[PDB]
Amino acid sequence: DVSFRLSGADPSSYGMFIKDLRNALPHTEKVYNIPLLLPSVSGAGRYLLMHLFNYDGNTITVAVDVTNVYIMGYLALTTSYFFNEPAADLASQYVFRSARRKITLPYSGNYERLQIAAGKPREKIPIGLPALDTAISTLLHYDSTAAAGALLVLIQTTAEAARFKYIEQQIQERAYRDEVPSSATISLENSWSGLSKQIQLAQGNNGVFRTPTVLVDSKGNRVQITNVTSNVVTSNIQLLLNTKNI
Ligand SMILES: C[n+]1cn([C@@H]2O[C@H](COP(=O)(O)OP(=O)(O)OP(=O)(O)O)[C@@H](O)[C@H]2O)c2nc(N)[nH]c(=O)c21
Ligand SMILES: *[C@@H]1O[C@H](CO)[C@@H](O[C@@H]2O[C@H](CO)[C@@H](O)[C@H](O)[C@H]2NC(C)=O)[C@H](O)[C@H]1NC(C)=O
Repeated sequence: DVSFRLSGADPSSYGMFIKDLRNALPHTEKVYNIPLLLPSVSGAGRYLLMHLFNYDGNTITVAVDVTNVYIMGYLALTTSYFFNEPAADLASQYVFRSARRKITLPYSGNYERLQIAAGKPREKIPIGLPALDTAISTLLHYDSTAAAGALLVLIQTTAEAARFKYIEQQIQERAYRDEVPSSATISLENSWSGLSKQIQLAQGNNGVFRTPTVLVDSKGNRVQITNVTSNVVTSNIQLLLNTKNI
């Protein structure tokens, strides 16, 4: 398991958490020096449990699929909650078995669905460590509307930070003050699958992407990523989604 405590949290302890999260995702191979998540994992080993504690020390446990860093559901006291998708219902067979009741959320785990349920795109939703404390608090008591926004915060401050060093740094900058994600943050989130696939297809194309990936950079400018010498590949991305799962 991995854990993160918002009480006493600073850029450094958040960093350790993101490192611990990445370290808990298995790989047998690295591709252009980037860990390649597994094609699949059988049984309960498929799910990582993240123990998150808010400022007051209350806690939720979040179930994460180690092949794709997708959050499947979470446990709040004696109730488990799962996204309304076959993958999460499959996860429910393995995690939080001991919960008193299991609630299926009235949405699946994707950004579009969650933004509809929350009432705002994530461009407008502040993220940061304080926002993560708010999200943990919100998830402790069922409210499907509030939970959508909380889960949008949670996914970004965990899974997305694990996937991109830039995103991890963005959250570290927001350790004491939330701010809506940069356009580069949104762009990277949106391109993870695409990037993961082009990096793998470059393996036998001399490091050249079969298809250029369009991104917004740190200055908020639109750049074209065409090969593995790009800083997005050499410095930023930390985990690759396996092409088997694309
Ligand atoms: C398809 N899918 C993706 N995710 C993750 O939840 C977030 C919202 O899901 P998404 O499908 O909107 O992701 P996105 O468009 O960013 O696609 P990607 O670049 O290929 O990852 C994603 O960004 C992933 O973090 C998903 N999470 C869950 N729980 N279930 C899913 O079916 C699922
Ligand atoms: C490989 O990617 C690099 C970028 O990392 C490309 O070089 C960039 O492209 C043009 C000049 O050709 C400039 O706009 C950028 O400043 C360049 N970046 C750097 C870091 O030099 C390069 O063209 C790509 N190679 C191929 C074959 O597509």
